Amino acid sequence: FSPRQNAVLDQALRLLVEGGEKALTTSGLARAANCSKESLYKWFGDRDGLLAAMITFQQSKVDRVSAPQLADHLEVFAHDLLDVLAGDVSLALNRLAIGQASRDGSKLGDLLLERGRRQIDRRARGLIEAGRRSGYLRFDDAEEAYRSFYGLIVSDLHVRMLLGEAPDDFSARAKKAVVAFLTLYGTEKVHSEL
Amino acid sequence: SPRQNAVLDQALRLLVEGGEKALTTSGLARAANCSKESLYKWFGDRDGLLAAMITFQQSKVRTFEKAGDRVSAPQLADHLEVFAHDLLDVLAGDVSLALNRLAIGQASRKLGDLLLERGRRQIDRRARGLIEAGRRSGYLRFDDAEEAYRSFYGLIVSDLHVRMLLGEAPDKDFSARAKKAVVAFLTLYGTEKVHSELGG
Repeated sequence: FSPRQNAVLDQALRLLVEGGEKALTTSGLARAANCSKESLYKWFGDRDGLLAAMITFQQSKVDRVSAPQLADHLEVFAHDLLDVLAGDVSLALNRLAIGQASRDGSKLGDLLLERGRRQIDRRARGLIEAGRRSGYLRFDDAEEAYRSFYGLIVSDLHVRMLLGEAPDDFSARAKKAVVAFLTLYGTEKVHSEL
Repeated sequence: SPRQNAVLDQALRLLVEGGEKALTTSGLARAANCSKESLYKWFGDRDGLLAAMITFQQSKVRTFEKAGDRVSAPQLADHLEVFAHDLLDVLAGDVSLALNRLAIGQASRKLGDLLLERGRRQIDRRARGLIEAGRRSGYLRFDDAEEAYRSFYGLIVSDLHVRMLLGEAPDKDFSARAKKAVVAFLTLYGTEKVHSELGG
């Protein structure tokens, strides 16, 4: 997107964080962003295209290592992840998609399951593969290793925050999760080097 | 009460089927054959109705078995797998998902605290009971018991509860997931005794 297209998506996000779903309309967006209803329609298409673009916009903001670098990158990842999940945009997008879901989900729900954490997940994959390549980590399947790491870092905190609980010291948490993750997937080489 | 329960069953039903949107004072008047002003003297207001739905459901949940003072290593391992699978199954329940969805949509400016404070108490007491039994028996070591449960929970569930809440149907492999989460949990907190005993 352009810097101006970017400005508009930022308005759309802000509308949703501030005034919920009621506020997120084409007209409210046209008014908030001082953009013709008409340009919104050609830039993003329908309501679904806008929601999609909003999610990719919010994505925009997201070889070999030593053992200390690995541990440290992994800790930075976990801290950044928690910061994202605790953030008001992420909480608002997920609350909207979840709040409106039935047994059958919702369209916004589809979009977040598809693209809502793409750049985070890619960063995790990259880091975990480098760790494996450098002989520091051993696992049969990178998806499974990442599933474990995510669970260790987050546990039930995302749901709890979605329900209105004020977050947990993310730095301490990121530390603890990386120690557990290296116990499960860490190689003799990573432990003897650290 | 007899009538109040039948009504709340309709409200739970509407919620699973159409989400928060479908749970309207008139929708529920239609579904359960009651008055809209009858709904008022039963449950106070809209916000009180939502709470009675949450506490009505919380009433019908599976009561878990008091974890025995002491266990063998195979008993411990077995109990922990059954627990993990029970957890997944409770999270994947249609009513539980629908109530969580409802409470999540409200949370962005009291319903959340009800699930937060009371929603998982029986599950949580089960897990701590088990983890305590494992510790007592010399099979688990940890600095902090709640942190051990924290790790176990994240290992069993990872992001699956959030995905399901968003509308993703679960994979039908809870059994395999529970086994995997128990292997990981025992690596983290298992003592030499638990491993050499499970190793016959």
